[PDB]
Amino acid sequence: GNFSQACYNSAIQGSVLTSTCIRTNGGYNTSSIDLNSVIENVDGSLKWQGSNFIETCRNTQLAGSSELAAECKTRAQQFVSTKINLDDHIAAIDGTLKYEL
Ligand SMILES: OC[C@H]1O[C@H](O[C@H]2[C@@H](O)[C@H](O)[C@@H](CO)O[C@@H]2O)[C@@H](O)[C@@H](O)[C@@H]1O
Repeated sequence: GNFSQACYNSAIQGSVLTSTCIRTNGGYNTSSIDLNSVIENVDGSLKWQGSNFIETCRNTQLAGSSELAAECKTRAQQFVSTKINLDDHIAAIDGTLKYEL
């Protein structure tokens, strides 16, 4: 992971992370990744190893350089605040954001 060390000007809109990442040729590239493919809302908490959090969460934000923050519904249908460190699994490879397992 650790995209945040390779990238800057990052933003979250909905479930999409955008960022500008360094390229090996000396330049940079702007890219994006849909975090909804790789993050699950598990009883109100954002977790890896699943998908589709955006269906039952609201008010997504980037906190600091790498934290996804949101408000997500529990199984009992009430909202809690939750966060996950995108640096756990989101990497930058030659200027492009990629998920790494
Ligand atoms: O319904 C879509 C939802 O399914 C799964 O989440 C379950 C649970 O973890 C949630 O707390 C409640 C919230 O209503 O929904 C399900 O019971 C996950 O795959 C989740 O990412 C997805 O949004």
